[PDB]
Amino acid sequence: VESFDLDHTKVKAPYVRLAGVKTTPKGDQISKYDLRFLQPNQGAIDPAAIHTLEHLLAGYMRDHLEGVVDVSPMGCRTGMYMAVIGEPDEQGVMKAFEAALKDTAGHDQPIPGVSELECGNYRDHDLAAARQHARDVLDQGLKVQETILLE
Amino acid sequence: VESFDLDHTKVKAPYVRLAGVKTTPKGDQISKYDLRFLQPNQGAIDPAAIHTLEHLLAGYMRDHLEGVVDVSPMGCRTGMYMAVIGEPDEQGVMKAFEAALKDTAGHDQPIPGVSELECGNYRDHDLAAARQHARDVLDQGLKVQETILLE
Ligand SMILES: [Zn+2]
Ligand SMILES: [Zn+2]
Repeated sequence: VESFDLDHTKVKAPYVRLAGVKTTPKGDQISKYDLRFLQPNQGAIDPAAIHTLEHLLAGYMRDHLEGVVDVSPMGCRTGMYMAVIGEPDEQGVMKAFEAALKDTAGHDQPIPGVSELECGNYRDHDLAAARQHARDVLDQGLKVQETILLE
Repeated sequence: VESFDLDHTKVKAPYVRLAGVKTTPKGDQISKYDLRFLQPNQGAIDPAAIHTLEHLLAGYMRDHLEGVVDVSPMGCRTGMYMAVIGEPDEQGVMKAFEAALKDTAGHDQPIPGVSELECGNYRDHDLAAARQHARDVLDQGLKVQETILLE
């Protein structure tokens, strides 16, 4: 329940998907979401670009969604992972993500927090590619993806 | 408080560091930790290797630490990020991380979950490099790193 056993060949990117739910000791719920940009195993986002997307979405997701724990790039680089304090709400996360991506696509200012003081690899960034990935997702159109379990 | 404003030029990798604390509506605490392998801006872990480390630590951290929400690679690729349900406990996370790294360094079996069904980029893995990064951290020696705030 904390991490659904997803069949990666059956999903349709881009999408938002509830990936698991963890209940805290006092009864609160931590919802985990799979924010998929690319189709699994059909290519990956460049390290620089996903790093920049991390910098931009960290802030833009919080402008549109409450209770965000963190937004992290997935090791597979086809999307972002995000934990949110609150009961599952795929529709609300989808709308927040869509709004955050519009902010990212239209981000023509310096990348926030890029320096040796605030960033662990300040030289590895790509705004242009980050913005274009946001645009591609919006062009294709997002949807809530159901979890197809493996056998 | 949910994300301390760290001065990246003052830390000493490798280390474990409480990076922030988020309190849930019912009063539980979600502790966030910075598991730093490399010194900020002195190099990065290859995408394949960090992806494999993600696969291995997801399981090995849970063998040694309760309440783990998720273990994710940082966009800067100098370490891993992890959220844990529970009050701050840097010492306990350090010991868990050390034990998990010994499991990783000694992992000579197939990488878990590597296939088109269970992984979003199954072709991008590097066990050898993953294991060597675990060994390097253990050789250098871990310590709990205090957060030096920026000005
Ligand atoms: Zn950064
Ligand atoms: Zn994977």
